[PDB]
Amino acid sequence: MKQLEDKVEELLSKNYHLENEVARLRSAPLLVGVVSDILEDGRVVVKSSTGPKFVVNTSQYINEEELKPGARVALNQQTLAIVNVLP
Amino acid sequence: MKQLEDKVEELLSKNYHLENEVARLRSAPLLVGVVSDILEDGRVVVKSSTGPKFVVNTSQYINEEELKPGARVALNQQTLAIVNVLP
Amino acid sequence: MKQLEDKVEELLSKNYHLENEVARLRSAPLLVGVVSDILEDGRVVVKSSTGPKFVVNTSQYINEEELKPGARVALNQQTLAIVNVLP
Amino acid sequence: MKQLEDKVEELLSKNYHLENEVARLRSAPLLVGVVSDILEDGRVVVKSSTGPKFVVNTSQYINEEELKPGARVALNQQTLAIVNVLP
Amino acid sequence: MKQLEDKVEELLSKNYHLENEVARLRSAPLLVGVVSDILEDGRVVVKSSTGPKFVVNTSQYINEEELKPGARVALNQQTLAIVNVLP
Amino acid sequence: MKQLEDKVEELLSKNYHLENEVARLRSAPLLVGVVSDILEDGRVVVKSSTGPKFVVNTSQYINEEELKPGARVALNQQTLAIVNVLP
Repeated sequence: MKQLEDKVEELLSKNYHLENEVARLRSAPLLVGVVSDILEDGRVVVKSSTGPKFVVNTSQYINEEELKPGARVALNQQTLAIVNVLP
Repeated sequence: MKQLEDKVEELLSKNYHLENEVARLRSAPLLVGVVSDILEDGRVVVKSSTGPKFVVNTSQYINEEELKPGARVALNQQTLAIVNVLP
Repeated sequence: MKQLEDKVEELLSKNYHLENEVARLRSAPLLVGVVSDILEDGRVVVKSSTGPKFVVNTSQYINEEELKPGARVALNQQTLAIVNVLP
Repeated sequence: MKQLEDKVEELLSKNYHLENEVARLRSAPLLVGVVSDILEDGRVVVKSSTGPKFVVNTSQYINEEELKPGARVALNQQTLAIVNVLP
Repeated sequence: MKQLEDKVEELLSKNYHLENEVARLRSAPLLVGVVSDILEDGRVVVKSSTGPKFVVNTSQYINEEELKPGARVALNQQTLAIVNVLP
Repeated sequence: MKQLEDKVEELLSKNYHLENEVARLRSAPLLVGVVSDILEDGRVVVKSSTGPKFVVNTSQYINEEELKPGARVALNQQTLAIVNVLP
């Protein structure tokens, strides 16, 4: 009876850890690129590490100061919006 | 008690499904890549052998000790999550 | 008169939907390319930064004056239509 | 009352221009390539600007005289059929 | 006899559908490639002009005599099956 | 009456040959690659002729003796499992 309660307790735990592993493995990546140049309208041209250059939007939370040519950026994989500026 | 045994069956069933899901996510074929650098928040930049660079998540069962620049890694193909460090 | 006001509501609704459709089509992310040459019928050959060359349509709101060989352009990703000339 | 009629008139106009813009942005591109060689059966081998070489059909409206090696051609994007010979 | 004529209509119908299916599978556009080598079991290794190498099947109507290393071939795009040897 | 029976006979034949041609043209290819290195767990790292390196499974029927670096291998096109070792 306390045996069960224990099993319920470790099962809950194992299940929580497995869910977490699922969440981590399923989370979408971001795509790395380099800022090529900033446009008069606040859209940025990025060179994707996939090859092409794109005109993309930028996260409202990004300090636009940090967006300058040569800056390494991380892009949403579908919309290619700048999500982070990277070191 | 009948309730506990029921809860144990349920959680075991849940566990079973979670394990199968983690196994699929971790299963081959996996894309090979190379760790490029590690971010303060614990996400990793990897270069995939397909060419581009990504910011990715990692399995919680990786040995962080081996997880460093130049390390060869095995990536889930859909998300590019780091599933194993390789030699 | 009741008919006119109705017709205005209708046409305004239609206008609204058309504006949203044009905005999506013109919205980022856009692929960067370079005008290669201009055809007698007014279609343009562009080289996309993805590599290949295409014969494409153009937005009617482009300034034809800037639309010339070597001009950097912003392309709809699906159709490769020229949406903006860039500097 | 003449106010409405006017609004109906400019709305019709604006809506026509927007439709046109939609039509232009949605129209499919053609893919540029170069004629590599002509086959005994009237199928042409084309080098796509996307990289590979293909055996393709030609439009019935094309003067087959103009199809010779080195000729720049424009291809339907799905079937890769020669739609135009370009300057 | 009524049964025979019926069986002939049926088999002719079947034939018709089969012929159409073979024509689609053999129809342009076809990818160009180069035979790389021939395997004991009669499957062929081809290099596609898209880059990679494949082990593929072949049409039964190919002249085996022309089917040899360096031979230029025409590949079904979906399966990469050898549909024609080209000059 | 024997005329029909004959037509039924050749139709059956033609139909069998056409089916066969369909089967050959529809059969999936295998993708060529080169064994890069063998892993402690029996998963192999293969360099695909498509470019990237992958961690893949191997057919239970493959003599694992033959799997060594530089070995040319043929891969299932979806799972990238080693199906054959090639000369």
